[PDB]
Amino acid sequence: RPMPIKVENVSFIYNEGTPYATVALKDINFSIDDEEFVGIIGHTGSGKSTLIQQLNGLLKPSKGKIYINGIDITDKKVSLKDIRKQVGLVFQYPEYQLFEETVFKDIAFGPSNLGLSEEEVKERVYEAMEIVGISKELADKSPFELSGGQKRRVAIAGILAMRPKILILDEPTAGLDPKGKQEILNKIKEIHDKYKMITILVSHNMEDIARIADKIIVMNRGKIELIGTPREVFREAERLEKIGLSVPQITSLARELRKRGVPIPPDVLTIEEAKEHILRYLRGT
Amino acid sequence: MPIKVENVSFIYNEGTPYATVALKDINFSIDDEEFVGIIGHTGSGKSTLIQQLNGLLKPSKGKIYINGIDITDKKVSLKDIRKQVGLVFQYPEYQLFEETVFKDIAFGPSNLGLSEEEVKERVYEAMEIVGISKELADKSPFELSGGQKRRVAIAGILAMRPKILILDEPTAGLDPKGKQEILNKIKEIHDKYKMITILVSHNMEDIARIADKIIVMNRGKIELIGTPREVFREAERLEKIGLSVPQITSLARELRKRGVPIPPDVLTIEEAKEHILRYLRGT
Ligand SMILES: CCCCCCCCCCCCO[C@@H]1O[C@H](CO)[C@@H](O[C@H]2O[C@H](CO)[C@@H](O)[C@H](O)[C@H]2O)[C@H](O)[C@H]1O
Ligand SMILES: CCCCCCCCCCCCO[C@@H]1O[C@H](CO)[C@@H](O[C@H]2O[C@H](CO)[C@@H](O)[C@H](O)[C@H]2O)[C@H](O)[C@H]1O
Repeated sequence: RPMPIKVENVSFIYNEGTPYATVALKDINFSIDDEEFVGIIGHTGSGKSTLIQQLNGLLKPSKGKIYINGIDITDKKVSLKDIRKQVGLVFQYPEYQLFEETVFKDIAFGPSNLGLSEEEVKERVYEAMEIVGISKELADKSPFELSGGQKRRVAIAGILAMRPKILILDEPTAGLDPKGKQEILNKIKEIHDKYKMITILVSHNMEDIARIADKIIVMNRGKIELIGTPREVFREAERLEKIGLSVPQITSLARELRKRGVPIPPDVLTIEEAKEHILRYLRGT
Repeated sequence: MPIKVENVSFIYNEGTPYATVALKDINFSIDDEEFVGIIGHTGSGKSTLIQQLNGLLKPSKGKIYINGIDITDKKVSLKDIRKQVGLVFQYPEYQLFEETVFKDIAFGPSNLGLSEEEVKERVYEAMEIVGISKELADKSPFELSGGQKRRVAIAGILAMRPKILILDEPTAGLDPKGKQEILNKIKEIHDKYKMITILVSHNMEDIARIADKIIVMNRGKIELIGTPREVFREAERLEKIGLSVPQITSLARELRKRGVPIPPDVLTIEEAKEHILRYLRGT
């Protein structure tokens, strides 16, 4: 240690002033360890977006502290550049933030604003391009002549070009076809394992979250409702249902078979796991 | 037959050396009261197709009959078409809005001339259907939540009382309860008003539960047409063309391969539960 992420008693209120003041986060505590894949789920207006903005410094806590790899990022001594070297944040439909004249220039934007020599930038740009799987020959193309998917690659390379070891993605499969969805999730997981990252994935898709995550943070009206492994979390089917969420289809089935007598775990997370339990139970009867 | 599409093609930049065929020889029909799902990979021509159906695009070739009327004839206006077909685009809340909720919902029916006493009825009926309080009528749309804005946008379309309703990915961006709620209301309005509804979606699980018929697109062609069972039995083909089957269908498939008497085209957890319990009570 230090644990790479610790959020210590954080609250946030928009416009703390002020008759516009509106509480969005209340007493948030958690920590995330090395190499953990984390899922954040919760209803619309539960605070997920506000939270992830605390982690990369777009918002400062109204109370409490956030330590990234042992650095209190809430201290005035720590800039929004220092933070970008540790934490990258990919918003939804990040392709709509492409701005620059060429792919190379768009990817370079961040690291050039970070300072960094031209040699540094150029190596980071090409390293990023390779990681997200876009040919080096696209470097001199206009972003606005690329695929939807290609654009989304370029937007994400811009963030990775800063080599953060914490990567936050807000609904990265949004708008994609079903093959697109698996491809981005596979590539996220592959980059996670390869570079020993923390990855934080915010999503309304319970099925994806359940397959990919080591740990899930469940938000509810600005609070942490629950933290646990996907099994632990999706065992609370009745509670999730009441706070705007859901369980994966396959988990609901396991649940429904249990109610009627079948000795299947109620926290089966994947088709493969369900298959294996159901067949094993049949072989045993 | 309320919808008949005959030999339709469409070309982007028809000019022009940048010309691109997006739709090629489309043929199908949709019967009274059918809930139809349209699925297909990104760029397979789904959006282009639906815009043919409400006249926002005209076919390069071929014809489209709505309630017997060739809407591709120059004699048929956009207004005529908007009385029969409503089209709800993705994230319809990011459209601009009029000054108040009432005015925004009233826009379409007021453009229809139409007794303003009857505009008011259409507005308040539409508000009830999409679940927004009558007390929001005077509010400016910017004071509403994203979900509320989406309700208002949809009420504007329903206030026209179309009998064909087309929705492009209506659950987009919503939380899981949101997603179930919009799909329940869509189905409820469908059954109640005897509509045709057309839902374009990348979510195979939703499309499977709700549709009577599915149109599967692939590189600008119809690849297949059939019931959800018929379509999702073609698992290997769907995989090849950018799509997928519902999780529960995959499971059923995988259990059938290993000896379980479960149909490979189970579409819902409920069906899968019944089949599995039957095999246990059966031996
Ligand atoms: C064809 C018919 C047309 C139907 C149109 C209906 C569209 C339905 C849109 C539902 C929008 C999202 O649906 C709902 O949104 C509200 C916020 O606005 C969410 O959020 C709500 O959370 C809780 C419930 O968990 C509320 O007490 C809280 O004030 C609010 O945050 C719900 O958790 C979400 O499920
Ligand atoms: C952490 C880094 C992550 C970066 C990488 C993340 C993005 C990975 C997924 C990119 C999205 C792929 O998304 C999409 O998938 C479908 C599969 O049907 C492709 O496939 C289809 O599209 C085109 C239409 O123009 C057809 O000509 C093509 O034959 C067909 O296969 C789409 O062109 C692609 O845009």
